[PDB]
Amino acid sequence: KTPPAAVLLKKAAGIESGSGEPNRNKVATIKRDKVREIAELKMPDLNAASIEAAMRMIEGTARSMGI
RNA sequence: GCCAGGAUGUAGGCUUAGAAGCAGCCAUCAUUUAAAGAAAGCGUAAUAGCUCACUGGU
Ligand SMILES: [Mg+2]
Ligand SMILES: [Mg+2]
Ligand SMILES: [Os+3]
Ligand SMILES: [Os+3]
Repeated sequence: KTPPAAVLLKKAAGIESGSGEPNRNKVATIKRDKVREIAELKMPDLNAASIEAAMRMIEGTARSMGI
């Protein structure tokens, strides 16, 4: 595996922790720039077809932690 | 009924000595799918294992 979506997103987002997500979003960050990048690096471990799918998943982990 | 799948990010986040689907608090997305819950029970110290939901076959 490579750094989990969580840590990748943490380091990306620029934080050391997650949240209570729906309520207190922990930070914002640029998708088409950043979420895509992570989607790229995480690809060897993603069962995704297109990068666009690879993304949907990453963005999906960002929600669970609120970003 | 019986046979076989029940999966990937991922041990979701947080918290917690541990907290991994299954103490508790937030959520509960998305992927690849014929289908397959951020899991409905049992199980574990935590893991693992087992079932269940859904799908195929007969
Ligand atoms: Mg299981
Ligand atoms: Mg899963
Ligand atoms: Os089995
Ligand atoms: Os689905």
